[PDB]
Amino acid sequence: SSTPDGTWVKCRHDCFTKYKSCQMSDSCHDEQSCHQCHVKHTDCVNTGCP
Repeated sequence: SSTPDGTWVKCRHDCFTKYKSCQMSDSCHDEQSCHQCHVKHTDCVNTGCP
């Protein structure tokens, strides 16, 4: 029972904004296409903050 980190989460948020930005992109036309944004976030997070 402890917090994960504080800077590592900044990555989650960093890629999150990039993800939200992806959802704001017109690439979010399909659910899968928007899912890719989430998946990119997942990979972004996996790489930026595994």
